[PDB]
Amino acid sequence: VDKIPLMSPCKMGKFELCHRVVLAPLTRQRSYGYIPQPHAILHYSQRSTNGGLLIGEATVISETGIGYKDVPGIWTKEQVEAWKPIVDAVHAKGGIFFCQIWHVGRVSNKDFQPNGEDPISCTDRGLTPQIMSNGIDIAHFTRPRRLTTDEIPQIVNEFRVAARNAIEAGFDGVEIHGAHGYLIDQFMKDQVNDRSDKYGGSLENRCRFALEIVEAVANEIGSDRVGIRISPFAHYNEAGDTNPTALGLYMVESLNKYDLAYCHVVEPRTESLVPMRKAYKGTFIVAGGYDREDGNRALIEDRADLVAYGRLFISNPDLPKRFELNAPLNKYNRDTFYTSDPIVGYTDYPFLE
Ligand SMILES: Cc1cc2nc3c(=O)[nH]c(=O)nc-3n(C[C@H](O)[C@H](O)[C@H](O)COP(=O)(O)O)c2cc1C
Repeated sequence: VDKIPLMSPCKMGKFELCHRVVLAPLTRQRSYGYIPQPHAILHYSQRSTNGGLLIGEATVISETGIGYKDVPGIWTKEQVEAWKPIVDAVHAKGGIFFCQIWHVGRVSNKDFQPNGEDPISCTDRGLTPQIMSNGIDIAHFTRPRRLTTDEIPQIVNEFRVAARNAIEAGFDGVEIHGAHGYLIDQFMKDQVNDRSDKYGGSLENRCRFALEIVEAVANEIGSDRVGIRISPFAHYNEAGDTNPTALGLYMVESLNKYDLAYCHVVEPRTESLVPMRKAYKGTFIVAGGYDREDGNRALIEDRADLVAYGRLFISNPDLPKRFELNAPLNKYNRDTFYTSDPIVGYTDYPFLE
């Protein structure tokens, strides 16, 4: 089989990656009681490769960052200890593991919050109800409390502490979750951020929160161990922007000075990531609808340095290998993306026969 660009080694920060197929972050809702579980050791281990980059599922930085059931956290000593074994399994196969640190912001309900308090956000406007992945149940959200100006630095601090805890659990680095309408994207998107203080009113102001987090995290553990994910063109969670391309350009240009390990950008569903890749001086990871053919073509056209896969990695533990041999791929079952079984639809997808 002819060699392909996707299998090419890549240097990223202090890391020497052996190939460019990246495991995208994937919330699977199987971390009972918000504590990483033993079955995660196997899941991540099955997808680990020597020098392959793995980005773990969104991980909550504090009690207020919960907007879903059984997603892992990393704010307690119990959670930190539960992560170590998982981090160890990935390391045992030569993998590079980044922990994605996350806060849902207004995408939550008072029932998920400490003492039944209201979710927090850049605004005080709640989300409209959405149909849950099972097509039957409906998710309802609580109108958030608008964070005050002086409270914001305390939230930036939670990302900082989470990043430190991630390092303590053995993670190679952390990915700041700045996408999909969650807390950070809420501050960035003008359809959401109607603040009238220094954290709103302009492109620069809307991005302040995101960049303040980058700085605190980078300072806490070193920029070469930090990455960030953004989705300028995504509208998920009523978080669109009137000028996506400019929003995106602004972020990658601002991110250059931090010398991060990488910038992970989600493809638009005329919108393009070409200008962003051109503006960003570091490692560029793209994601969103890629297959073997598109992945190689993105590298050939020099649109990215790394290509992250979500859905195909869910159903193909050995995706990098399958791509390399140009082998057939298991289909993925969305019906078990978010179910809670320790094995079904989680660790029971087959390796190349
Ligand atoms: C089941 C599932 C869980 C996801 N969980 C996360 C997450 O925790 N954090 C995140 O930033 N993106 C998350 N995503 C978005 C994916 O990382 C990825 O960007 C998206 O699936 C586009 O990729 P694809 O076409 O290769 O699947 C998730 C997607 C799916 C389908």
